[PDB]
Amino acid sequence: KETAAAKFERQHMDSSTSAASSSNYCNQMMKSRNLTKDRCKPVNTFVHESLADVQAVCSQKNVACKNGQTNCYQSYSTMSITDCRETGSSKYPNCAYKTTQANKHIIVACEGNPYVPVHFDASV
Ligand SMILES: [Cl-]
Ligand SMILES: [Cl-]
Ligand SMILES: [Cl-]
Ligand SMILES: [Cl-]
Ligand SMILES: [Cs+]
Repeated sequence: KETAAAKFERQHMDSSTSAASSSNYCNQMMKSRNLTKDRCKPVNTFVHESLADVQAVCSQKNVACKNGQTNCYQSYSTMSITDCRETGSSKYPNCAYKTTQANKHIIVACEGNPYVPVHFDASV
């Protein structure tokens, strides 16, 4: 039901903050974005740039996706991101995440018309 583009936005965009606040940032965002609803999503990255800047990566450097697809694009500059990863002691429904703030290039897979990000492949 949710489109691939809308799901990308819900799971990865956080333009309201320039960077991960506290160490509690991942526990509040994984929950508020309904990512701990049926289970604990194990890993997830949030991008703290405007939607328009993330969408423009689809016109940047074309690289291979980890899965071998060729519709991946690496951003030219680094972006503010937050990595959210379940801790060894996380157990649904008590999901617990480690927040790691970093500044790096993002690699996204793009598709459709308009050609927008539909999958977060990795950061470098
Ligand atoms: Cl959409
Ligand atoms: Cl939702
Ligand atoms: Cl991710
Ligand atoms: Cl994804
Ligand atoms: Cs930037």
